[PDB]
Amino acid sequence: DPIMQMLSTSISTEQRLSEVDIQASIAYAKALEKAGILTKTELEKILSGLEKISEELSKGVIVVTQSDEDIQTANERRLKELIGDIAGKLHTGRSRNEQVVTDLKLFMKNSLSIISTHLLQLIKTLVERAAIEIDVILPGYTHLQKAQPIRWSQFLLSHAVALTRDSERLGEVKKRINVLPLGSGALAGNPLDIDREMLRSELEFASISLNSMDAISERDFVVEFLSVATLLLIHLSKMAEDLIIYSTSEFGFLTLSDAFSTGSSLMPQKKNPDSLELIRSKSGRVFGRLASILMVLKGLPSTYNKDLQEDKEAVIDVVDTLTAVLQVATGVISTLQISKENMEKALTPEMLATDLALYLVRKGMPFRQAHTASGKAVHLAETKGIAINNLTLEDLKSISPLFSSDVSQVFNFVNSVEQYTALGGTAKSSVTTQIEQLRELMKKQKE
Amino acid sequence: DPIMQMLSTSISTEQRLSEVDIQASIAYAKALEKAGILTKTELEKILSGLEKISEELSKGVIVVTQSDEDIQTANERRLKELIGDIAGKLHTGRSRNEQVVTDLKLFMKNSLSIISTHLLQLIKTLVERAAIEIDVILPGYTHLQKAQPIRWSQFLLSHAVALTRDSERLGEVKKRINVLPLGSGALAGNPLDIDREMLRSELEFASISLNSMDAISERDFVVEFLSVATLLLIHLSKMAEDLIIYSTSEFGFLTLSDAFSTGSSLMPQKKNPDSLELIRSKSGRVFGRLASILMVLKGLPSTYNKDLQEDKEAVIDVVDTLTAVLQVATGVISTLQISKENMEKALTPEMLATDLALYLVRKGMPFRQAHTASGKAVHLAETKGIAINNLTLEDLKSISPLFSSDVSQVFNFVNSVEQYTALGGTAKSSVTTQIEQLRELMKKQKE
Amino acid sequence: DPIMQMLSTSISTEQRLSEVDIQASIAYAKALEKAGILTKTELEKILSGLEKISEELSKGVIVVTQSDEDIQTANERRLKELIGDIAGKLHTGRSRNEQVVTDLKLFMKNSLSIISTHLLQLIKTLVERAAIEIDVILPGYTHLQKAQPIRWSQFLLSHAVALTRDSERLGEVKKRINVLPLGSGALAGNPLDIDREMLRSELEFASISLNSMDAISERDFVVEFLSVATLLLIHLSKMAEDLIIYSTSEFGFLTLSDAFSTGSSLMPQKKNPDSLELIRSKSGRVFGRLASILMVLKGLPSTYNKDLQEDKEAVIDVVDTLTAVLQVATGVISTLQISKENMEKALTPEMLATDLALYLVRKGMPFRQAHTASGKAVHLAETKGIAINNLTLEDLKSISPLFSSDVSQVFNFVNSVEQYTALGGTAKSSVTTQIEQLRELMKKQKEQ
Amino acid sequence: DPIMQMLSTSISTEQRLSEVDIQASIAYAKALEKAGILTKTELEKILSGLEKISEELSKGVIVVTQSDEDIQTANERRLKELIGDIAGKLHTGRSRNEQVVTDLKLFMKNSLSIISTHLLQLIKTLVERAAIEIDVILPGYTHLQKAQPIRWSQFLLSHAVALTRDSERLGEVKKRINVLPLGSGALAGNPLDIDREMLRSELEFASISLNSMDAISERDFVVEFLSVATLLLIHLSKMAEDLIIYSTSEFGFLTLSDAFSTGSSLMPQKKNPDSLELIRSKSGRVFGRLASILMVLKGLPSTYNKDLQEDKEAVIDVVDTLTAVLQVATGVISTLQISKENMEKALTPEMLATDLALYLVRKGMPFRQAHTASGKAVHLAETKGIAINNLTLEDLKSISPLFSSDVSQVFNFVNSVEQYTALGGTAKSSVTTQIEQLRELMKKQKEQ
Repeated sequence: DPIMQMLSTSISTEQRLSEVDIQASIAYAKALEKAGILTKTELEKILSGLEKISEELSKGVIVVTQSDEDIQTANERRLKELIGDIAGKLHTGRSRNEQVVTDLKLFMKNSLSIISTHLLQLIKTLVERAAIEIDVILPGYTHLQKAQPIRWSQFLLSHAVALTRDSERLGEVKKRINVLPLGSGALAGNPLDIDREMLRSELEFASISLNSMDAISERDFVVEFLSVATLLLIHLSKMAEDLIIYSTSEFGFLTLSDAFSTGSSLMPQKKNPDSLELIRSKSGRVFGRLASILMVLKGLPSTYNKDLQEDKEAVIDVVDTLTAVLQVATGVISTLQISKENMEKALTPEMLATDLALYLVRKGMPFRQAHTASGKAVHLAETKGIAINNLTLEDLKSISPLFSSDVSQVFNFVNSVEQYTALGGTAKSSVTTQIEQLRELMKKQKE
Repeated sequence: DPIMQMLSTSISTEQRLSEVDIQASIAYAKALEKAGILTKTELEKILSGLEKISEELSKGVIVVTQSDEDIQTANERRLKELIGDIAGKLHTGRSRNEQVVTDLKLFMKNSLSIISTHLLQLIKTLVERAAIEIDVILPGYTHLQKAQPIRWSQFLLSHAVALTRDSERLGEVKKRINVLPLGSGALAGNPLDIDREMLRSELEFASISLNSMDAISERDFVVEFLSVATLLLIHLSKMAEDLIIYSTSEFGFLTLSDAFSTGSSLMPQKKNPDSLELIRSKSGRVFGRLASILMVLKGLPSTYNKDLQEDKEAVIDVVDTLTAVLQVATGVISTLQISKENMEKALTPEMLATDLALYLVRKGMPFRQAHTASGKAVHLAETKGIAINNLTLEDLKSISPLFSSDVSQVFNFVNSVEQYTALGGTAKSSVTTQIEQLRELMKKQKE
Repeated sequence: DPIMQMLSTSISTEQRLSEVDIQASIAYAKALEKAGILTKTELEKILSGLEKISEELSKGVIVVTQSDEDIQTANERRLKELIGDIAGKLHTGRSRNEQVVTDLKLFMKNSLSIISTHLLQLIKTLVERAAIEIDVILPGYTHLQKAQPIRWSQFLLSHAVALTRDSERLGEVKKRINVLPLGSGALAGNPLDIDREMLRSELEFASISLNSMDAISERDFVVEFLSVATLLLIHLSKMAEDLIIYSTSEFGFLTLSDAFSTGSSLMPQKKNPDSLELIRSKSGRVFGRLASILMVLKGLPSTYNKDLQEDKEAVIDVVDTLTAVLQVATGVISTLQISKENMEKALTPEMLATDLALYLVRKGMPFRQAHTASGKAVHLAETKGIAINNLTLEDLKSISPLFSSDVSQVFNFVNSVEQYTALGGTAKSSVTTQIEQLRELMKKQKEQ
Repeated sequence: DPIMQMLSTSISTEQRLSEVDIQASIAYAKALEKAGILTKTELEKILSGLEKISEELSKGVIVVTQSDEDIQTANERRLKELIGDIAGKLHTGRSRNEQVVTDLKLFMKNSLSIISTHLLQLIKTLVERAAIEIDVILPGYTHLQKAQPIRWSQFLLSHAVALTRDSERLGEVKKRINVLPLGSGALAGNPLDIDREMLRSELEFASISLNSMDAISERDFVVEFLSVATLLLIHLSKMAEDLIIYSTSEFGFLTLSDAFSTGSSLMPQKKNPDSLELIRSKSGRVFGRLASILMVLKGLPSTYNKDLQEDKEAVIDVVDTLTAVLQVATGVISTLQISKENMEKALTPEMLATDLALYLVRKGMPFRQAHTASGKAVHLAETKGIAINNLTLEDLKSISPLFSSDVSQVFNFVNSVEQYTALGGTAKSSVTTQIEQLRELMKKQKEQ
């Protein structure tokens, strides 16, 4: 019934695992010869047959068909077509339950290396641009209200730091994914005394699963991957929100390149930050995959259950999504143009009310009291229709006699950001230190 | 308006952070003296005042009130009540934006140590019981259908292995949580050249945040904790499903102790596995917290936003949930009674059809062909109204002449499980190895 | 910027909306000529080409390519290849923002109609089977422990009742999806005084959208469908759990047919309930889609934002999933075979302990004490090897002097079940009434 | 096993259901006497005590303690302390499985009624304000880029329209919650021929549950409420996003009142839109609750399972959250002040580029080419320092000979807006019509 089969994994999804499945079968065939189930004469026929399939796949031949239950079944059918009955010995002691997780892990191993590379390039793009644009200052925000002046590079580095934690989380997930489950059989293990150390070595896993029942029932590797990817997308969704708002004509801080923007087929004046919006939307898309698999696993009994097959489509979609989003984000950041003129112009006096308060603190006034006075000063300006940096010393002294002609030094945005030299701050020396820390972090991640 | 204030964090939630907030303020006051904002005379008054509050909290005095915005505000108000205006200097350069994440991290640091301890006791309980009940064999399942015989200890260890990965994930989350954000100010950093190394040391964090904007905008530590906790609960929900099914009169494999079960106020014969059901239900509860915070963070602009305050209730609920569930799970596993008689009795012949097939494989028949023959044998039994272990050699030979009197050795459940000696399998030697690996793993985790 | 396009929807997803897009464009064309933007002659040409594209689509021809942003641009580009510059007039006053919601809504109208047909068929299957096997009695469970005897038919009907509510919810969502958004333009509306009542009538919508900004910025209709589908699958995940457990050899109440079961390429004795498992798993799958659109929508500012383009794939996936799951469930319920023998055998005496306490309540003893007495009767039985069923009158007398020889009448399962005549109970008459109410309820839901 | 009880619901949550539990017990008592389980005299006593417990509850007295499993057991235990063993008769044929769904439903009936009142008040606030400021025009956005001019009132109404659908959905959910489950017993129903029509009538439900197994095993009514609430909060998260951005100094369109704003204890110049942010954040909070119950329900077998007890805290949290969020939003919309000046100033010429292309379409030029011409006009303007608004006729002539001096008429924002008269558009007459439709729609929703 084409219907019930419509509910199982699709053709394109199964095809994506075709090569790793063949790689897994080659390792298994070799261990079977060592275990005495295959003679060297038979092993050779099987390897040659499997290489035959590997060759066809590289030629774009699609092996799996709607007739085949899955790639495992498709490759076994194809082998039998190429070499006859000997192909059936390869099935000895092997379960789809271990092949499915082995193939998925091999695929993830390969996919994460590629994702990792693109993520580091994204981080690097942010870091290198922060180095170059280090002298630029614009408003920093809390509640989307102007808070205090900060360096544009501090802003870029904020996102690089968050992405760097994501890179670290990816690495940790990779270690647990890098554990080989082949040899777990259907749930009880392998009964031929197969050499799992041999399979681990040939398939390049770091170690082998400890318990056969767990190895076949769990999808922790999937959840964990989806979770890390979701938090990564959350970071990108916040950075996209930032750039989309900064791209408004109202803010005017920057403009994306033509490559990462599109116009409107109706409104001739439009230039839209499509790339950013797309990236933001993927957070929901990836989160849905995490929610999906968590629910699929919840309350299922041991050990293997057919429900588990929902992992394949979720993993592949997220891999592809991530791989694309990352390059697009890299493209967006490296090619956007900032307006230093508008960023500078956005720097307004009120943002220095905190500095104005600290000024009084330096002269002995408790911050609580100084906070009040500074607000009173902002109020006084707001009342006479002027900026606080315009109030005369006299208007200031009427708030507090502690104000002196030196107060003028407060109304300077460079002086403002430069007071934040303590590690992590927006001062130039702190931004420089960050750039160095991230370069070393990225070096370590790459190692 | 009591209404808009109803939407902010509650009293009991703010109170849970009262002591770490005081601990954070003490560290800050000291750095402020070093930074020249406080004289030794003032620092002493402030520390004494804060100790005063620490004393009151230990006496069960609730400091925060609906009048107070949050614990930070409540403690600052209380300090002012105890020592006067000098209390206001403590606010110098400090933002609620850094205090909120600092206090939450301190709380999580403390909560994870306690959760970790209980999780290891749960793992240990599973491992120690597996050692003792190592000779017990029962049916292993896939699709909730009898698959192959496995050791009850293999089953217990399956869950211990999964919990052990959770323990490892907890450790990784703990390292990123153990990074101190105090000194990030509102978003630009601290402007007094505060000694962050000094704060890190006194508050016991492993390091300090790299970027002030990120330190105040991110809640990765929260998401990550909620995510790891969710996967942990998923594991427990599957183990609960297992035990609930095994607790049915139909399976009859085991019975929970009176302590972890309840009766019915209407049906006098009932004995319900309440504990298990409760644990299973917490997976949804904890998942909801993860979904909650992910959505709260999605698309928010830099840096701090009031939305972020939803993290506190979610973290606390999950901590408390986890802390309780773990002890209950430990209680359930250590006190339940298995029926070795019913487990043994559940071992039926059909489960050895795979072994029956392998038997033919050993005699030269390809598994594919042997699989068919074994099924034919099961079919032959099913047709004459008997068990395959009852078929006479003659009925067997009619399926395949390769069957010999030695086939009798196939119908033995101990022989069945003992063939799975390859690492990870259900054989006794493999189960023993697992017990040792987990004891070393638990030793490492505890270190 | 190819990869940027890798973030777009797939060619297959857009192809899925090809026919409704042509249909929507055909209506706008006629409304355009009426608005005087198109001569009666320019219309005939445009309309002529649209029918052509339609013929290509029906022949499997795929017009959308990797170069086309979406299906809308594909059709415009294709129509231009067919009639030249004149095809460009179709664009007057039209925006993709209104076309995507128009197209997706048309698609959901056609898909929901098909889903309803199958849903109602599933309910009927449960109802009819319930009528036939109405005499079968088996254990009822709470906490998966034997509670009180119920009729297999009560069981089948509880699921039919839940699914009937799903069907009711599906129709309510149908009404809101059936509002035309065409004419909202990019956000401000249409500046040609286009006749929306005409568009509505031709595209067969029940009414038109009240506000243009809302119409192209909202995806409530998507969220609702996904919510209703999710809850529907939750019901199915529960029914699947039930049948999967009842399918175990341990329970032995029923066995699925070979058509909805599958074997194991390793273990020759296996006969697995794949159909049920696949159904249960789609609950997570559909929930995942609901979760993504909710997140996509959250915190987005007005009006249209590119983020919204994620609705299509989620809606299509859930449509095909639900359509297939419903038919599979129908086949499962229809062809499964129950074991009246095992179901009857499962009826154990302790399940009548409540009735036993009630027996004492009728004799005057307070429920609390009666409950306690029944409790002791079952404990006295077990510790004695036998079941409360075989306990001698003396043994019962030992627990309470109220126990007379007429207590024997409590140990009858039909009687137990026949005790529940109050509406909704498991007594035969009540089950029969349910069957009639659901027959009527399905009748009422079809007539709309 | 204390900690086991730490997994139970909280004392506060159970206390929240105290009054409805007493109310439900009062109905069952009368139905019991009628069923002959209680003498007319035993009833008067039982009923007498129940009213007493009710008086304690109204005096803030907390009856549920840490020792009590839930509120139901608390009330029974309390009633027993008041009248002795006789209170035990109330238990006949009753199960906690039916009491929890009965109690929670009663609670939701009372809570939903209050939520509706506030929701409709929020919509009216948006509607009335829309009527008053109907002449205000400002930028309309897509991708957060200036699109086409719209009326501030069109904007306010788009949100009112979305919220009106939420209100419609809330009432549909109300109907399904309004079905009485009392009388389903533990799962099999009631064995005393209890009068359900009597219970229904007294507890004020619209009808009774059709199947006892379904009634105590389902939580659809919970899932629905949470779904509707979630979508409702999504609308609010979007409106909040809008107003938060419009509140920036960069946009300067409006400013919230001091009552819905808050300062910074560090930065003395801050004035933050806390109310809006708090509202946006509750979208995640409520969604989280929907997600948990869906997961709680998923794959659970029939009928009752202890897992279901998680519904209470989720339902209560969402009720209080929604009730407060709605009033806060009403105050926000009501007291915010807009800057007609800044909104008018924001109107920039390029936003009329569509109208400019349309101007050429009226003169015969094909939309595609007209679009291109308009595009060049705006690029020609920018690269020239001025806006398409100031371009000389010659400059326009340079782009297309079709540009005459009457093109000047395109550069008027009222005209731009007044172009959208087709239903749902931003023209004044259309906005006025919307105001009337919503007034009627709110009227129709109250009358039920």
